[PDB]
Amino acid sequence: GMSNKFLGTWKLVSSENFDDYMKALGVGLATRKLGNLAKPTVIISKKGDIITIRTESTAKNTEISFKLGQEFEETTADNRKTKSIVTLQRGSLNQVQRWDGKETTIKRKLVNGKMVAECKMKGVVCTRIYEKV
Ligand SMILES: CCCCCCCCCCCCCCCC(=O)O
Ligand SMILES: [Cl-]
Repeated sequence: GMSNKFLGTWKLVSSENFDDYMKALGVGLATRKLGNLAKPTVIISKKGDIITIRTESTAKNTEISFKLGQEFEETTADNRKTKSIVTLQRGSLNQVQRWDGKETTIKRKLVNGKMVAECKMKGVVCTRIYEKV
């Protein structure tokens, strides 16, 4: 299952192309501003076979818990109600969210000790880099 090196508290240090990604998701302007300003903390933890990803920012927190490979209901930070599945592919922790026949992926991998998240909607790609605190 998931590498223990994912477990811990992660802080955003770099974001690329997040605004166009949020536009692809249908996010409104007020919320995009929040998203472009935020420098969230992402906390990855595991208990039994359940992984939890908790995101904290000044303006919004989110939290998901899941078993690898098992679909679950999710309410995203921009208030989409999705059905989501997290898988593991060659060390990459990959989240797919589906709603209304739409799909977006968030792939989280470790690179030189940093967590790199690739976000993709309709071919629009962003890259968000985190340092482990
Ligand atoms: C805490 C996020 C900031 C708040 C902005 C809310 C509107 C956009 C959120 C939708 C997708 C977020 C994907 C995050 C990927 C990551 O963990 O880097
Ligand atoms: Cl913040």
